[PDB]
Amino acid sequence: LLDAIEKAHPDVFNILLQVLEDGRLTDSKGRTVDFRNTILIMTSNVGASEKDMKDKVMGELKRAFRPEFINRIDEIIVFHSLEK
Amino acid sequence: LLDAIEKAHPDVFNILLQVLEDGRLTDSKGRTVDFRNTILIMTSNVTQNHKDMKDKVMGELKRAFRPEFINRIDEIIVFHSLEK
Repeated sequence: LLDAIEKAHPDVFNILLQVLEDGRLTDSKGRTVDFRNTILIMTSNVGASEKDMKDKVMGELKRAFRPEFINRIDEIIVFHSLEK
Repeated sequence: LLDAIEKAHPDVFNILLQVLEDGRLTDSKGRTVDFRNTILIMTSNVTQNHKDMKDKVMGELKRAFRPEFINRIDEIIVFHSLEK
């Protein structure tokens, strides 16, 4: 569970993209750790402003960070606000 | 006790965000320290005149930093001017 990816230096996402496409990291020692059995989640409220909601949020995402990062993703999920 | 939070750069607040939300900080080396049992106080300076000033500085606060931060805090206390 990577909380609030929105607020991390846009450079820190590149490790994540290495992870998402293939499912592995390599630490300095060299042990290629295997992420391929791990349900992975990222929770960033970027459309905080506001089905058109999906459209605007996707726009703010495309602007938020690289298309390469977005392409490795299973389901972009836009949580809708709450009601009475 | 954090003093004069109006001056700190918001990244410090994005640090405290996890503290307020879940009561735990993890520093480098991975030591997870529990803020679960700490009373946390922040400062700032950002009849019904007191009420008007109250809503005024509430608005200035909402404009100050993100809403996801304000959701964490139990009380936003406004201190009325000292009277003679």
